[PDB]
Amino acid sequence: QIRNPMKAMYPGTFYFQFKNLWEANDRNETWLCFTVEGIKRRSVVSWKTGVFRNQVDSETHCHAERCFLSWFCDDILSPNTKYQVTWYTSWSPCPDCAGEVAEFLARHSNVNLTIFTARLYYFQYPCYQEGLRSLSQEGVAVEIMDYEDFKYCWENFVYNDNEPFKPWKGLKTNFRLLKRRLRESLQ
Ligand SMILES: [Zn+2]
Repeated sequence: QIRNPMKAMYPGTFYFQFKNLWEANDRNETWLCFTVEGIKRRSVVSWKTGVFRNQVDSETHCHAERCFLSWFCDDILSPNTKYQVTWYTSWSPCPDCAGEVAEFLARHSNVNLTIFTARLYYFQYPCYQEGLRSLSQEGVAVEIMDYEDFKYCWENFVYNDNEPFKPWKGLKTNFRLLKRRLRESLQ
């Protein structure tokens, strides 16, 4: 094992990598932002934050989602405590990652997960849709990042230097196109 989570991201990187505008081209990296929240009946700690990143193809299946899964198991896990994991990924989980998550979930009954995504990854091919569809069936929330989501990420995973979040042109219209697409696919 090697991977430990980064604490945050640079404003240059975040604005580049989380662009939901139809630049399906050059973005050849996957970026995962998470929050992990422990609850011992009275909603105590833990609270954890971080950033995982990943090359889309080389390497593969030490994917940003697995990196998180692997790290989360050893370094964070506590018996008999309700967890609330939240992901904000730049690309949609591949079916493999999606399948590996479902397996991780059945093993850890005391953990819940929601995923927010900026773009939908390789979504014309059935395998990738099935993966998310499977997560929908396994009980996982899969959502498209709206305004308040990109802002939340700025307020949590970026070295923002006290600057406020500032949306890109057509962020809102992208969001809806991606919402309908995801809606139709998870019906
Ligand atoms: Zn994957």
